[PDB]
Formats: sequence, structure tokens, C-alpha cells
Amino acid sequence: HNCFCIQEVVSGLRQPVGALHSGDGSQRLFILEKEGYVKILTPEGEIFKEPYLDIHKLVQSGIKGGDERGLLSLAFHPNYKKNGKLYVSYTTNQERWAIGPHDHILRVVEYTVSRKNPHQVDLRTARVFLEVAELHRKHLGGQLLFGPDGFLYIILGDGMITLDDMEEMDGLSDFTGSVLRLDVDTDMCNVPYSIPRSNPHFNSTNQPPEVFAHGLHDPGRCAVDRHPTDININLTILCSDSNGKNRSSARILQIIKGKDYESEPSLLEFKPFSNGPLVGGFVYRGCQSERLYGSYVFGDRNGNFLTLQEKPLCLGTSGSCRGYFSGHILGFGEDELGEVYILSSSKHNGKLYKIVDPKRPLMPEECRATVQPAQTLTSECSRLCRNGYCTPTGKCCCSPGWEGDFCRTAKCEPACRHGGVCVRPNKCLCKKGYLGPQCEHH
Repeated sequence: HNCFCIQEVVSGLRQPVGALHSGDGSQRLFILEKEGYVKILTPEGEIFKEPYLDIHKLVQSGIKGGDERGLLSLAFHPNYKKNGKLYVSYTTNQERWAIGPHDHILRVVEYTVSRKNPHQVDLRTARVFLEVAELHRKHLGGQLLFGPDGFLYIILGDGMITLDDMEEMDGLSDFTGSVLRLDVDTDMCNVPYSIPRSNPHFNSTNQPPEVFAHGLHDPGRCAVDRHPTDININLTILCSDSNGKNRSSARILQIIKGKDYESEPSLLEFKPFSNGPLVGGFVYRGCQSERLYGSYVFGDRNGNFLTLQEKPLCLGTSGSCRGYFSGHILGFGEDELGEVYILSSSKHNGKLYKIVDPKRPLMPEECRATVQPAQTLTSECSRLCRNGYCTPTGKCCCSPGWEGDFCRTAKCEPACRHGGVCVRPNKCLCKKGYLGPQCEHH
């Protein structure tokens, strides 16, 4: 019969959680390691010695078992090629919040690539967007993505947070179990992000404006469809929810183009799975396989695959085109060419497997993309905007006590006198003979 093939691309990874591309012409594959590493895979086939991101000490990763505490997701800005903007979701043990009893906080942070190195990011550019208190080490979610509408979606799990401990607290979270929707493209320096005008709860200040839809418990890696087959819909995220009590179910969320949402869409739930919890899914929109195109592909820990109503995917080890892998499946991946990957470790050594349709060429003629080697940023907010941050749109925002177009001039709120010069915020250089923080005493 007609099966597919898993092909070993590279090995020796430290608990691979997922893989994605940057959407910038270069065909780099960014592999995320649970411990708080991001590693680059060149289209030639190397893993660059130096990691793209090493937020090592910041994250307390999961030791062994049913843990879920490492690095969670990564998303590149749709305009990354011009603004070098990352977004990362991870778990940190390092805060002094006066919340009381809690396990950790789930942080969502943006970053920027170093202007003097396209293959590594500078840790100074870190900007927290969100921090979410957590009580347990399961049902966390964390998956990040950008819709074809340009907004950032954060998919957050249950956290196993009961209604007890919800009220029994000077609150926390209330973003948990929801899909958030954020407009990152802001010109306003008052906030890290803007609320989409079409989000429900845009005004009504009694429900959170960031919450686009709720009802999620333990979501897997959710399948994200950017070309939904239903003309009416323009983005579809479909999640496998573990539900906890093995009552596994699929929840589907449909985003409609140019519609001002009255209230939240319903997380439409159905049960097409016969048994067992899945790691997650992906929608294949690649070039290498004609017949797979469009199929929502879901998989479990052991390596059993489905297609949406569930139709199994055999991986016939026929001839030399294998179908067996080592250990269990941990996450999934995507090419800049649309080709899909599976990641699995044994429990050092982590593997990366590409999916291949044996009925079609390995590297087919119409699938070729002429590679564009990655480049340093050239934007005006780059190499000019000093002292303060630099929005995804290019608007240079100033850290307190700086003003001007590029935060070049320094502010002095008590005002420097006697021919004094304001050099840094409230710092003040006086001409000989004058003393005091504003040169006020002679």
C-alpha cells in the first residue's frame, strides 16, 4: 500500500520541543531545545556551534516524567527580515512577586537580533510582554503564532487551576485556558502591545481585552492552517485537548477576516479520536507531497499518526524508506519551503526527522527556492535609536529621562542652571565654581 517516510536529518539534540523558520528568504531551521536553547540548522546541514538563543539560566526546565516546564514556543515577526523581532515563551523560577504560594511564572518576551550578527540575538533587547502565575507544572500551553492578519496569538493551557485557588487569591492569571490575541505593531510607548480593535472585550472593562476565546484545558501543539479550505475562514487553529481524564477531544477555532467580533467565538469541540492523548498536530501545506497537501496530521507519543474522520498514516519501512524512530515524539516542525518535521528524543541525543512522500522526488524541480543568505538589519530605528527600545514598526521609544526623535537628548526635570549641561537623565555637568545636582550653589 501507499505509506510515507521518516528521514533522519540530524541527531544529538537536548530535548527538542519544536522547529520553525524565520520567513526571510534564508532557509534556516531554528530548533528549540527544552532547556532554553535555540539552535540553527543551515540548509546545507550544519548545526552552528554557537546557539541562536541561549537563555540558559533564566529557565527551570523539566527534569523527567510528565513535566512541561522548559522553553515552550518561539515566533518570528512577519517582518523579521526588516525588524529582527523574536517572541519567546518560557518558564522562569526567578521573580519576587508577592502573590503567595505558586510554582512559577509563564513569561512572554520579545527579543531582537544583534546588528553585528545575523545568527545570534542580543539578550539586552529582552522586553517582557506578559507574565502569568502558575501553580502546577502541567496544562501550560505556551504556543505562539502570527496570523495572516498580523496579530500575535498565545495559546495558554489550563494550568490545572481550580475555581478554588482562583478566588482564594489576590488574583492571578485569568489569561489561563484562553487564546490571547495581541497587536504587537504599536506606535504607543505606554504599552508593550496594543489590543486589536476587532477583539471582543475591546472596551467592556470587566472581561479581559486580551482574551479572544477560552475553554482550553491541556492543549497539544495546535495545528495552524493559514490557507483554510473554507473561503469564509482565513485562519484556523485546531487543538488536541487531553482533557486530563483521557477524554481526549479536538477543539477548533475559526478566525473570520474583517469581522468586528461581538463576543468570543466558541471553541467548537468534537471527539474524532478513538483512544489516547496526542502530542499535537500540523496542517501540511508543502511542495514535496501533492497527496498530503491539506491534511491535518496528528500524532501521539509512540508514533501513531492520523489525518482528518480520523485516518491513520502508515510509514512503511519498505525497501530502505524507513518508518521507525527512536524514543517518543516530543514536537513538530516546518520548513520555509513548507516541508514538515517530527522531533523525538530517547531519555543527551535528540533526533530530527523529515517527512517524505516516496511517490514524489526528494528535491522536486518546482520546489526549488534560490537561497537568500541572511543579512544585517539596516533600518533607521537600528544604528540610530540609542537609549530605549525600538518598536516592530520602527518607532523609537525612549527610556525615562530621554527625549527627541531617537532619544538622543537627555532630560533634566529639576533643570540645570548657570550654564550647566544636562548629560544623562538628571545627571548634570557644571562649569567650574558651581556645585549641586543642578549647579545651584556658588
